[PDB]
Formats: sequence, C-alpha cells, structure tokens
Amino acid sequence: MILIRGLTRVITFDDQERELEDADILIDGPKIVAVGKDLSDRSVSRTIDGRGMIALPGLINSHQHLYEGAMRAIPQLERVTMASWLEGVLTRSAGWWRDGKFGPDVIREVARAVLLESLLGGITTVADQHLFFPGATADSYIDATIEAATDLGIRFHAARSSMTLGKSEGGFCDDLFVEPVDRVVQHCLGLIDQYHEPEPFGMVRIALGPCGVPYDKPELFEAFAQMAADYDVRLHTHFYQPLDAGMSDHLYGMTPWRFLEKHGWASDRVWLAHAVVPPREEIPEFADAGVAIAHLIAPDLRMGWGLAPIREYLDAGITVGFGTTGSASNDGGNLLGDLRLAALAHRPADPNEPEKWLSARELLRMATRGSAECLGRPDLGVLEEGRAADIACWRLDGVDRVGVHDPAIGLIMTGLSDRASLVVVNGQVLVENERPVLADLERIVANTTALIP
Amino acid sequence: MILIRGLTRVITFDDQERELEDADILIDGPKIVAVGKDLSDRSVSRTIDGRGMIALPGLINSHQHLYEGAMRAIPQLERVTMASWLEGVLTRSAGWWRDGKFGPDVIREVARAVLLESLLGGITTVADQHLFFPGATADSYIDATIEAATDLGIRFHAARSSMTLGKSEGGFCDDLFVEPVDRVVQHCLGLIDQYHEPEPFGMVRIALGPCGVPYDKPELFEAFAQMAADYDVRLHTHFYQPLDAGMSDHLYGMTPWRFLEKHGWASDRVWLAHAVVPPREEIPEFADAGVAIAHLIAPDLRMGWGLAPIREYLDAGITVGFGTTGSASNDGGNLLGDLRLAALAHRPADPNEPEKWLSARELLRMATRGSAECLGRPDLGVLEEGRAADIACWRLDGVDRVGVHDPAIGLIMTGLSDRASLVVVNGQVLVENERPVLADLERIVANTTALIP
Ligand SMILES: CCNc1nc(NC(C)C)nc(OC)n1
Ligand SMILES: [Zn+2]
Ligand SMILES: [Zn+2]
Repeated sequence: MILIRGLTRVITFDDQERELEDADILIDGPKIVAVGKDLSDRSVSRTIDGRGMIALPGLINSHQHLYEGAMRAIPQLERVTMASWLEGVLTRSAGWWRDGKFGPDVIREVARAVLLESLLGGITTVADQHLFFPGATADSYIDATIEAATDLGIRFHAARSSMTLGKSEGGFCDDLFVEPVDRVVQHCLGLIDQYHEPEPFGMVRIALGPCGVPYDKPELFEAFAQMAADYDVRLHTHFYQPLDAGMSDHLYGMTPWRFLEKHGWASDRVWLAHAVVPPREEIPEFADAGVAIAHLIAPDLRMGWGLAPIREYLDAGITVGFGTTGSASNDGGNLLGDLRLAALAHRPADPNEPEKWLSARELLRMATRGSAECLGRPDLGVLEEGRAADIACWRLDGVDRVGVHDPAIGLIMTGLSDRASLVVVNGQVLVENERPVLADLERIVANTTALIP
Repeated sequence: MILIRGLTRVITFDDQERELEDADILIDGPKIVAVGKDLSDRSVSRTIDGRGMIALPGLINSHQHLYEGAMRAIPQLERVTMASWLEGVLTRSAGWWRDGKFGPDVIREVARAVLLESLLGGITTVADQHLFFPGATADSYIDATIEAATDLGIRFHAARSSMTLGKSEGGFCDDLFVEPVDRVVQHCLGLIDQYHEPEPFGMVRIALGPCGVPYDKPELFEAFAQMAADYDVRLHTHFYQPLDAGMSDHLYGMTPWRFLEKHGWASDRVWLAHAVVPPREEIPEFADAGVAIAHLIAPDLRMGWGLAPIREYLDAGITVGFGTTGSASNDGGNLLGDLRLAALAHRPADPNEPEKWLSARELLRMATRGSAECLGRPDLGVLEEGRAADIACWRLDGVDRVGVHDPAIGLIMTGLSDRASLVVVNGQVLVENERPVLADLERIVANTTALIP
C-alpha cells in the first residue's frame, strides 16, 4: 500500500463535494482505499509527503488528436479560419505520409511525447480521436498510440475516427482520406477484440468516433450505433462547430442533432466535442437523451468560434467534461492551463451576471469527474474509496502562489507553471518532483524531435 | 563581459524586426555590446550556453498593483462586477490596515514576492501604481516597493498614485485616502529627488499616476502635466474602463479623453491603462496626441469588460504595451501567460477576418518594445547594440514543446510552464536554470507568507 500523507488540500469531487485539509490518501494496487485525516499506515510500504500540495483526481482529457503534436506553431496556420486550417492539416499529413515521414512509427513517438506532456500536466487519462488512415488498408496508427500509452502507463481511450464522406458527395474532404464504411467498421471490430479492457480500472478502451456529420456517411453512424450496443462501448464525434448546420441543412435538410437522432446517436452512450453553436431549443433534447459534452475552450477561441453555452448545459443537467483538442489547434496539451482560458473568456458574455460565469471549482470538476462521465468511467474522476488511484497533485508553496487564499481557485487563477508535482495512475507513481519517474524524459524528447517532419 | 553563445533563436524587435538563429549576445556592464553569429569571446569573463533557448528583450510589465499580491484567489471576489470588486478590495485593505496587518513592512514583502515571481516569468522591468494610501499622510509604501525592487535587482518604475477627489465633494473616493493636491505634488517632488535615475540604464524611475478621471481633481492632472515637463518624467492613469464615460460626463460634462485633453494629458508623455471602451471617433486623436496604451487582457476579461480595440490602435499607429494589472484582478503576475489569453480571446470578435487577429509576434512586441515605449525607455525592449542588457530566455527543448515549428509562436501557443530559463537585468544574471541566482526563494516565500493577512 501507498500512503500520501498530510496533503494541504484534497479536492474529492465526491457526491458531497467534500474537500479536506491536512489529510491523507491511502492506495492499494489500482484503487483508492481511503481518503481522510490521520490514515493508518498499518499495511503501508511507502509513505509520500503531501505537505504543501493540493490533490485532485487525475485530470481527464476527453478530446485529443495526438498526431497533431507534430504540427505545432506552424506560421501559415497561426491565423486561419476553419476551412484553411483543415485543408492545411490534411494536406501536410498526406504530404508527409507520401514521403515516408508520417507512418505509425512516427505517430507512436509523437503520441509518446504528447502523452508524457499530459502526465506532466497532471492528466491521467486521455481519449484520442485518430482519423488519419491513408492508403488501401487501415495501418497500425491506433496500435501505435496504444503502445505509447501503455509504455508510459497513462490511462487511454482510443476513439477510432474516419472521413467516410467524400467531397464528391457533399463532404468537405479529399478522397485520399476517405475509407469505405466497411473498412472502418471491420477495423473497429478488430480493435475492440484486441485491445478493449471493459473491466473496472481497465487501462485501454476503444470507442467509435466518426469525425462528424459533415465528414462521415449516415451508414457509419448507424453501424457504430449497433456496434456500441453489441460490444458495450461508447460513441464520440464533433458537434456543432460553426458551419456544421449549413452543411447538414444542405446535405440532409436537417440539423446536426436531428441527424444524430435519426441514426442512433441520441443516447447515453455518446459524448460530443465542442458543442459551440446548438440551436437553443435543442438543449433540453440533449439532456433528455443523456448525451455528454466536452468543452474545448482553446480551439473554440483559436478558430474564432466563440463561447459554447456551458452554463446552459449545466443548468440543464447535461454532463460536461473538458479537453484540449489536438496540438494543431491549441497548440499545447495543457488541460489545466486551458481551464484559466475558460474561467476568464466566458465572463464578457454576461457582463452584469457574474453568477453565470463558470467557477474554478466547476471547471476543475469538468476536467475530472465531468470528463470521466463523458468517457463512461464511473471508476475515475473522484477521490474516494473504491475509485481508481488516479491522482494529480500540485505544490502550493511556490513564490508565484504566495497570497493565495483559496487553493482550488489559486490553481486556476495564479502561477507561472501548470506542472504537476506528483502524479499517480492506476496506483503507479509516474511523476514526482515535476519529473517522470519511469520514463526517460531526455531520450523521449530527443527521439521524437528527430522524427518531426 | 558576458557572452551568451549559440542561442537557438534571438528575437530583437529592432527596427527591421530582425531575428537570428544560432547566434550570440555580448554584454558589457549594463549594456548590450553586440548581437550576431560567432561573437568573439575576447574580454569575456563568462560564457553562457544558449543552445536550445529562445532569447527576447526582457518583458516589461507596464501596469502593476503590487500590493494586491496579498489578495489572491479570495472566494468572495472570484466572480464579481467592478463595483462589488472595488468594494471588496477597499474594505479588506482598509480593514487589514486599521488592524496593523497592512503596513509598509507587509507591502515590502508582498512586493518582494510578486517581483521575484516577475523575474522568474522573464519580466525585467515593472511599473507599479501603488493605490493604497490610508490616512491623510501616505506612509512609506512607495519606499517599501522600491526597497524590494532594488534588493532583487529588477528594473522599476513607481507611478505615485492618488485619489484626490473625495466623495465628500462629489467624488467617489473615501476621505481616508484623499490628499490635498499640493501634498501629493510635494511627495512626488521628494520621490523624484530621492529615487529618480534619469540617466540611460537608470534602475529606478518615478512616474506620476493619478488613479483616474473619476477619482482625481483636474488640478492634479494639471500639476502633474507641469511636473512632467519640468522633470521629464511620465504620466500614467487608467483610461476608458466601462462606466468611466458616465462618471466623466456626470462631473465635467465631457468624455474622459476630452477631460485629459483639457488638463494637459493629451501628449506624448502619457501612457494609459486598459483603454477598453473608447468612442471610436476619438481613436485618431489618441494617435495625434501620441499617447501610449497598455493592454491588460486578464483584468479586462476577469471583470467581464471584454476586448480593447487593439487592432484599431495598431492600425492608427498608437504605441501599445502590455501589463497584468494587480493580482486581485488577474490573479497572477504572469505576463507571458497573459499573452496567450490575448492571442486567443481576441479572435471571436472577428470570426471571418483572421488578418485582424493579434499575432504572436505583435503580442511579444507589446510585452517588450511596446511596454518600453509606454514607459518612455528607448534604452529597453530591444536586443541591439547600445540598449540595456535586459534579456529573457526560455528553453525550447522540453517535451511540451516538441513539434513546434516557429519558436516565437510556440512561446505563446504551447507549454506547461512560462518559467524563464535565463534572465539578465542591467547586465546582471538574476535567473539561471529556472532558479534565482541571488535571491533566497525559500526564505522569501516563508517571510512573505507569514505576513499575508
Ligand atoms: C473536421 C472536424 N473538426 C476538427 N478536427 C480537428 N482535427 C483532426 C483533423 C485530426 N481539430 C479541430 O479543431 C477545432 N476540429
Ligand atoms: Zn477534434
Ligand atoms: Zn490598475
């Protein structure tokens, strides 16, 4: 057993929203056994000094595109709207791949770096949505991301993605990226069989993740609806990015939500990325259907899209999680940092009603329990007996946090660095003193850097 | 002499916006001797390895309220409008002060912490506007802040502030903080005499900083305009916060700008904080007058105020700098971090015109050369021969910056941490390997923390 002793603040996000001061967390294998003051060290083989730290459930990034780690801070993509951006990303990746510079082996190392960054940022679970499958067969890109994740020990969901609707029939994408629906479906069956760990504390899970309504055939959505029910896995896609509604109207004469409903995706198996601009009238429908939403403040701002109606979602009882999206539209994997963006950027939308603004605790909740609920993980996102020992802690005693009165608010509103001090995943200590304990930081940086096209 | 050799990237912000790759910076005493490739280590007594770093001019925070470091992350002040905010801050400060908990000795140590954080964030010059002068006689609060700055070796401007218009006569300021105009003028003359270093590379400078049009008598603005001419010092105040226009109309029947023009402040001696909501038709007048503007994205968002027309200011040729404001409305002193906030938050105002969005380079210029210009420092903000050796460097080779293609954009758009690697002020190395060279960080944290009310 591992005991973390004397934590300055513990934020549980349990059913009573308990917080604790000068308290401990006891860990046994993959699970938390207790959270409380003065815990017994009866069967403890390692005690860790938590004094001066705040502990949270591990952050859960409910929407990544790991392969975009290779596409950060490209000058031509700095100030572009969505259409120019998407063309630029697809063209570059197709180009690099054609030149033998962007195969699964490269993606493995890009994923390794972004996932290691994730750990160092206090993120203990990542859900990646990979759609890049050039060629006549589905290559081992997902396997590569899973290999990277398992090597590091980070908890991992892979939402296999695609672009199955070609520009020829209304899609905004070139037929290079277009796979036949059956190829995608066949591949997903194999991935579930090979990799999916459905048991509590499972470390790898597969989800089914079409790129979206403007990008994938209705047939794929329906196939995935059937597959998700048959294999009890979850469903993920992009949702109400601006312009989606125009494309859905043109192709189908219905809204993106009506499309999802029609093809089996109005269900509690589903989590939806962005949800920036839904018709206000559909929000109660999202609630009744039990879909979950991941707030992605950084890309929404970066693309000029604006502010998703998160307060409205919370008012409606809709599950809200948080994510970063890929590093071509962020351009980092810093989830904690993005929370500050949301905390501040939402405010000018309601200048005279501060009670509507998202709070630090609401945001931290989204990034832990909310994201856990998005991923369908009742075993994560909460520091309590019986849940997974996924824990992230930050030091409170730096010169840049002097004068902080509330440590949880302080974690979002102050600081020069979002680097976690101590990070535990599945009961395994992976970060200590802001450094990886098992991963070779310098070698990983060197190896991945050598592979960036 | 000191040679920084082999910097991966150097951003000069010189008159041709030169950048250099794999280049050196040579320093002699307080000044830069040369910037370029393979510089001679002739009289060099020390060579610093710059490989893997990006170098910029030191960041210059053109608007601080250091004493607010003690008022961070207060739950009751997390989500409040300006009115409630001002109420909460003035009550706490006056209340702590009355109880002997907020004297110059406390402010000295709060300033010491925030200024040390500033150095660690790559900030080499700070302009503080101390707003708390309880009792008719302003204590040695300004002396306290200067003492802290000089102990640390950070370059420092102290804008002596005031609240000369009391509510006892149609003003908005409590009588506890209201000083007779001549008393303020006299304190200012005493400060210039004791502290002001007008020579190039001067490390302490005095500025004259009324709280604002709603808060100070016309006679003070005029007296200051006179002092500014007499002593070649600069003038600083708050400008076009929401509600100012109404307060100005109510008291004087004219706009805040019209009022400044009337009382001698429409000149190239002036820099103005926020400038969030000016009438568009006055912008050309700002340009003609030659006033400079400090953009403060964090408090503007935190208060729910929204987006200052920065693109318009740049279009008009108006000098634009950057600052954080005080830590009661931020709540950090992390200037680099705030640049990312600006980079993203401005975009949704112009969804379809990305050319209007502020670029990384425009924002970094604001935080260096722009801020130097605000402060009237032609000796700062540029990495070139003859300017001050104020330099801030960040490492580029961390796992969180793998895949970055343009290091300057990457400084804004990526990272778990804004901590600077190497910081030089006045030719003195003050931060190296992300650690203070001379300052005792642990002792400073302990001492200041003990004094937080
Ligand atoms: C195409 C629908 N949306 C979308 N897709 C991505 N990424 C992939 C191309 C990997 N990133 C964003 O960021 C906003 N939006
Ligand atoms: Zn996405
Ligand atoms: Zn201010």
